[PDB]
Amino acid sequence: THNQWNKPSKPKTNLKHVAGAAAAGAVVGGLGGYMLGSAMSRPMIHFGNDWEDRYYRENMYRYPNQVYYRPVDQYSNQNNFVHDCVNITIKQHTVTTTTKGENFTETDVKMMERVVEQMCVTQYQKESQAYYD
Amino acid sequence: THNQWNKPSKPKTNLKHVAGAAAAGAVVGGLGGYMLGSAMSRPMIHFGNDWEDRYYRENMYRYPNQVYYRPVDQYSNQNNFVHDCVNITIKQHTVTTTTKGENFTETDVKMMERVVEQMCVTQYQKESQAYYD
Amino acid sequence: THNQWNKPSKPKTNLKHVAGAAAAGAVVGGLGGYMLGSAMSRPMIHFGNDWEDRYYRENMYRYPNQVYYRPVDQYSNQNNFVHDCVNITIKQHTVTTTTKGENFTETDVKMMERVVEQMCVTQYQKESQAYYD
Amino acid sequence: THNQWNKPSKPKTNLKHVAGAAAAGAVVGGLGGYMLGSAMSRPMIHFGNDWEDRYYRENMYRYPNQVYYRPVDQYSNQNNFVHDCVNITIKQHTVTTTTKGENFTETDVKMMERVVEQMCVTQYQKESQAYYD
Amino acid sequence: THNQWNKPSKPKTNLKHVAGAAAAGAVVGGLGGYMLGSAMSRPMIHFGNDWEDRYYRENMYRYPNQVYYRPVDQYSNQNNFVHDCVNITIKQHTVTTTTKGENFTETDVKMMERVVEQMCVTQYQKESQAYYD
Repeated sequence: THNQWNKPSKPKTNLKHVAGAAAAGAVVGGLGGYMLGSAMSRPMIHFGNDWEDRYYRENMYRYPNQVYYRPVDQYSNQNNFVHDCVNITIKQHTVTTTTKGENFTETDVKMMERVVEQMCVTQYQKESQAYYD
Repeated sequence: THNQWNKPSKPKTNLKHVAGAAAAGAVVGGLGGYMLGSAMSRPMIHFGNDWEDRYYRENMYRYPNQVYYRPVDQYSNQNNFVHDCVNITIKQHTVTTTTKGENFTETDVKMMERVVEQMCVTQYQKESQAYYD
Repeated sequence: THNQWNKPSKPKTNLKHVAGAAAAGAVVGGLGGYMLGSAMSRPMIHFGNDWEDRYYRENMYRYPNQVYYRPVDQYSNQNNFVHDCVNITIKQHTVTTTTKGENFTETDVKMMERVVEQMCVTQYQKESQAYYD
Repeated sequence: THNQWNKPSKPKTNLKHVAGAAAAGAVVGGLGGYMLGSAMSRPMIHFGNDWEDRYYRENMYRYPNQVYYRPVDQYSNQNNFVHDCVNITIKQHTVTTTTKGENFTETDVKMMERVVEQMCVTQYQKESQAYYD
Repeated sequence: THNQWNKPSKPKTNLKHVAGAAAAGAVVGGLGGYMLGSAMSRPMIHFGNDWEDRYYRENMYRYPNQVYYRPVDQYSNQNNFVHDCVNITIKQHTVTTTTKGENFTETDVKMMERVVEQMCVTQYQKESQAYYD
């Protein structure tokens, strides 16, 4: 005689990133093995009734994380790498100028004058030489 | 005699990224193995009644993550890489200018003058030489 | 005698990205293996009654993630890569200018003057030489 | 004697991306293996009654993710890559100018003057040389 | 004696992208294997009663994801690639100009003057040379 009663009430299970081998990153450079590994986990969750007898569940399991990293020649030369710019502003708030007078002679008013040339990146590669064999 | 009763009430199961080997990233450079791994997990979830006997579930499992990384020649030369620009603004809020007078002589008013030349990227590659064999 | 009762109530199962090997990324560069892996997972979910006997479920499973990365020659030279621009604005809000007078002589008013030349990308490739064998 | 009762109530199952090997990404560069993997998962979901006996379900399964990456020669030279532009605006809101007077002589008013030359991309490839064998 | 009762109530099953190997992406460059993998999954869903005995379901399954990537020669030279433009506007809202007077002499009013030359793409390929063997 075997009786199994299962009455869960509002089982709320949330799983965002369980065993996902996800590579979410910016690679601006290079010559690099990114996320060479895998995901071989067993996030077991048990909540109900169980009953087992005279069995053979698992045996001779083999999960070797064998990584062979043998880069022979790798060259990264004369490189200019820039990743991010964030919130680069130039503000002139409430710029008030009053030039009053009588029988005067205004000559030159330049409220701005070449205030900025470059803001984020001015990457230059001038007369750069590289030799190999 | 075997009896199995199963009465779940509102089982809310949410699964966003369980075992998805997802490569979601920007690769501005190169010569790099991106997301070479896989996903071989077993996110087991059990909530109901179970009953087993005299069985042979699993055996001789083999999950070796064997990665062979052998890049022979890799060259990244004379490179200018830029990834992101975010919120690059130049603001002139409430610019008030009053030029009053009587029998005067205004000559030159330049409220702006070549304020910016470049903002994000001015990538130049001038007279760059590379030699190989 | 075997009895199995199954009365689930409002089973809400949501699955967005379970085991999908999805490559969702921007590759502006190159010469890189993107998302070389696969998805071989078993996200098992059990909620009902189970009953098994004298069986042979799985055996001799082989899931080796064997990745062979052997790039012989890879060249990335004289490259100018730019990925993103976001919200690049130049604003002139509430620009008020009053030029009053009597028997005066206005000569030159230039409220703008070549304020910007380039904004996002000015990628130049001038007199760049590359030699190979 | 075997009895199986199955009375689910409002089973709402939602599945957006289960095991779809979907490559959804922009490849502006090149010479790169994009989404070389597959999808061979078993997202098993069980909710009803089960009853099995004296069977042979699975055996001798072989799911090796064997990827052979052997690019011999790959060249990416003298390249100018740009991906995205977003919300590039130049605004002049509420530009009010009053030029009053009596017996005056206005000469030149230029409220705009070549404010921008290029906005997103000015990709130039001038006198670029490449030699191979 | 075998009895099977099946009375589901409002089974709402939604499946958007289950196991579809769909390649939905823009390839502006080239020389790249896009979505070389397949979809060989088994998203099994069970909700009804089951009863089996003395069977042989599956055996000797072989699902190797064997990908052979052997590009011999690949050249991408002197390329200018641009992907997207989004919301590139130039606005002049509420531009009010009052030029009043008595016995005056207006000479030149140019409310606009060659404000923009190019907006999105000015891809130039001038005097670019390439040699091969």
